[PDB]
Amino acid sequence: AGLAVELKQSTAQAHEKAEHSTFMSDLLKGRLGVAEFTRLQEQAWLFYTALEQAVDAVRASGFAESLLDPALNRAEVLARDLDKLNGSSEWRSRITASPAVIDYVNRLEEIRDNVDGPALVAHHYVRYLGNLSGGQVIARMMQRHYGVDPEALGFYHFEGIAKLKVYKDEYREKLNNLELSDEQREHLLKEATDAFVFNHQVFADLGK
Ligand code: HEM
Repeated sequence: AGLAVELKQSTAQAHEKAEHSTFMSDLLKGRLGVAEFTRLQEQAWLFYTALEQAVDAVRASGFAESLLDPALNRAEVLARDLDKLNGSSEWRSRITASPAVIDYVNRLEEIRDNVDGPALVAHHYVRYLGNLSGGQVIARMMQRHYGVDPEALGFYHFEGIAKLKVYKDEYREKLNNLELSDEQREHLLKEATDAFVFNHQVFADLGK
């Protein structure tokens, strides 16, 4: 039972922990506010920027090309959302990576500079399949609990992909068809675990 399934199984426990961080739990249940959502999206712009440099490098190397669809790119969409949420472009010169984000960005830059395809695919799975798959729930809760304008929720929209359910199915088939060795597969799986570890610390730092 192939890679897509093994990824899901392998990270299922971490995914469930992710739903329950104090920050995310509090956010989704209405206990926070648009300001806290904006702080999250600012950190996310930082790590999606880094992620997408690593994706560009890996795609250019010819690994997992069809998986690494540039239509998934989130950083510029995020910046447009952040221009709406903050009311201006002034965030870019005020924002600072949290310590958790420094660690995560450093890993992403390591993957980039090593052109580590298997490692990159792990982080691509955790970031993009998560959004493609469940981001709509988060966006609905930001609208319903805090009145965020959907124009500021572009991050969750995948402009340019129509049929998201089919896209998800195809994304999994690409994972299943990747040519990996036993060593590349274990590295990818470990990395997907580490990805959830990084995300957990980002949320913890947001919650402080
Ligand atoms: C820590 C931030 C999160 C990350 C990195 C993340 C990651 C992911 C990933 C990788 C998937 C794909 C699982 C798979 O099918 O292989 C996924 C799916 C999903 N996530 Fe999240 N998730 C996060 C938080 C959340 C939250 C807070 C919710 C709200 C309940 C949520 C709801 C869902 C839903 C409904 C799916 C679709 C079913 C699935 O693909 O398994 N996620 N998420």
